[PDB]
Amino acid sequence: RPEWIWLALGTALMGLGTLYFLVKGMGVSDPDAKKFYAITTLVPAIAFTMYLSMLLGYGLTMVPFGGEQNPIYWARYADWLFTTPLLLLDLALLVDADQGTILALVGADGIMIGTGLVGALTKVYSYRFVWWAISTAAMLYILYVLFFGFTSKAESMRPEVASTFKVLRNVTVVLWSAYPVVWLIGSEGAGIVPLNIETLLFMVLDVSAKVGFGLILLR
Amino acid sequence: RPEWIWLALGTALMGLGTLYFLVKGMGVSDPDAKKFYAITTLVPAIAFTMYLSMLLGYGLTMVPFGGEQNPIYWARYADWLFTTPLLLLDLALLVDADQGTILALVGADGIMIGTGLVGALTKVYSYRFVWWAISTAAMLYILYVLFFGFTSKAESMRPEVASTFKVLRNVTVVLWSAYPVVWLIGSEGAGIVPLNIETLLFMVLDVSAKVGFGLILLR
Amino acid sequence: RPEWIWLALGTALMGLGTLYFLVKGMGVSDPDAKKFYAITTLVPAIAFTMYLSMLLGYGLTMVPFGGEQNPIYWARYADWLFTTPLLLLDLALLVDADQGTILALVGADGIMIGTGLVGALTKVYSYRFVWWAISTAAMLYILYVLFFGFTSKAESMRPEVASTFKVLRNVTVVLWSAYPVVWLIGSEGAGIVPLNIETLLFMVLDVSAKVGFGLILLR
Ligand SMILES: *C/C=C(C)/C=C/C=C(C)/C=C/C1=C(C)CCCC1(C)C
Ligand SMILES: *C/C=C(C)/C=C/C=C(C)/C=C/C1=C(C)CCCC1(C)C
Ligand SMILES: *C/C=C(C)/C=C/C=C(C)/C=C/C1=C(C)CCCC1(C)C
Repeated sequence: RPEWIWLALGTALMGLGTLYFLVKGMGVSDPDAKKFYAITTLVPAIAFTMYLSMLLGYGLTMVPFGGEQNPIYWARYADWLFTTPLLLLDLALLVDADQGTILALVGADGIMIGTGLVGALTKVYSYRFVWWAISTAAMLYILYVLFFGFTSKAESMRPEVASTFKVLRNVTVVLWSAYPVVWLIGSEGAGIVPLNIETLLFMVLDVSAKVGFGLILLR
Repeated sequence: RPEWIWLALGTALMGLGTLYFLVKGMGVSDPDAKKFYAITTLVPAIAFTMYLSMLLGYGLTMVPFGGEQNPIYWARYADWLFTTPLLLLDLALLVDADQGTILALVGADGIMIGTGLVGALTKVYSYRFVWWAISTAAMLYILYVLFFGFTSKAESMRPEVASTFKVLRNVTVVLWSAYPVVWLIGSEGAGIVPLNIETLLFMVLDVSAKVGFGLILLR
Repeated sequence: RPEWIWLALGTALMGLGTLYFLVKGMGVSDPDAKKFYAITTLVPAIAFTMYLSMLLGYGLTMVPFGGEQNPIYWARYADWLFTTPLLLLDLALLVDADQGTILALVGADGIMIGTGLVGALTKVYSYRFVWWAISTAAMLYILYVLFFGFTSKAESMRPEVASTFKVLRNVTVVLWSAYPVVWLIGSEGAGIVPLNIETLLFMVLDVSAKVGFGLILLR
């Protein structure tokens, strides 16, 4: 009930970029710029639908025993699994990396949100902190590859595509370090900050994580 | 009950192309012709399994309140999400387009059938006309890109791959304009033409949409 | 109950390769070797999570009528659909095949485990031997393409990438011929060898199928 404003405002903050970024897109100047744009207009568009999902009844599938109390949203992972892989596909093409590190990067995140989604889904004889750990170890892996493999290739004769990528790394690193700590303290972990606050918190991270990320890759 | 003949005949009309098109395929003459064939044999093959799904009990997940009355098929979107993206992958390679417009084209349809599937699934505090609209806006987008972006590239020194693509555009445009209007009048919208007729209608569009489409890309 | 040891040991036998193979990976010597490694570390990693899924309560969705007796695991197909396509992506890049035969190969397996998963899921007016057949016909197809299309390209001026691929074909062919016969005799077919034995059987095939497969592609 008290998450509605964060739900609808979340859709409103995404129902802006999909509108703004769609106008600049489709402008055939460079074939490479086309793929870069495409994605950073599809990303806030998939989450927009998803937030409108949480707004209009959707998102439910329980955590440790549902029906009795604990309310949860599955619609969230339904988009993080369909947002994180493409957002890295925009930062892997910038770094002009080989299909090798890109592949692991999809299978890495796939498992990261797969394992998290499962973690949230009921608690069938398993501890939900088990999966939270597997998904965290899955995330650190990316941070390793991000500030190690990408950096050892970040330059490309162009100071921009190398320093305007550093600002991306700052955005992303602080951004993603966030999600995990937001889990085991209320939403789907402990039970300190219930559902209400968790819903705003998660959305702040999201609007900044996509439109803000895209609001970098436009400059 | 009265959809069985349209179900089984639908499987019969697909259980023909998968058989015909499989014989001509695997003929290594051109590496490019190989990828073109592959898909237009996998498409009527995925729907064939799906139709046999609707025939043999599958397809259920409710619309506005199930269990009481309104019978629906989820197996349908389970294939449209797995047919439309590849069928455009055959018309995007013909146009020899960049990975840019191809990508948006997958994420565009993904959301088109994702949003439609959801629209059909129950009606949890949300209007099923909301998603029908989001999926329609998702479809017009493709029609824009199809008869704008593809045309402004349709030629390629080969009159065939440019005019035998125009006949594809006619097939596709009239074809897809169909689905949407078929929704809000009975099947999962209003309630004029119930389930019976809707089942034939949908299949006519399908046999023509795939085998007929493939029966173009063979000539 | 009696499958626990096979479940946990299965996770233990995969919770070894993901550890071993991760140490050798990320070693940038060749851009081509990078993609080859990536996958054969992600494969036993996805199944590892899945086995830990079967271990910790997950895997349930019934076969012919559930809730009354027949216990099943859906977590299995949840990984075979996410293991078989990538494992062939490692043997299709070795053979340096065109995007044509690779594509059919993904859509072929997709339907193979899709059709099998469905086969296992309840038995809604349909015979579970119907899908078992569709999934078998889907598998023979690959064996045709594997020991026909790949062989008629296996050489590449390098005796290794052509003979150390033959040993892969032996591993794979005997390996995959296995799964199908393991189905209609107990697990989800007849009812001779119940759940207990089926759980070991399936795991023997798995540890050998991935780590052992990977333990080839490392040499
Ligand atoms: C737009 C949304 C994006 C980019 C979401 C990204 C999400 C993450 C970095 C999530 C990470 C998680 C964990 C490390 C463990 C617990 C589960 C998650 C999903 C919160
Ligand atoms: C073989 C099946 C194919 C190519 C199916 C294509 C489907 C569409 C063009 C569907 C469009 C829809 C809408 C615009 C809104 C309502 C939901 C759909 C799925 C009927
Ligand atoms: C690591 C797991 C792998 C590589 C699994 C491969 C699985 C198969 C070859 C499965 C085949 C099946 C059939 C032919 C019919 C019945 C259903 C299956 C899934 C057992």
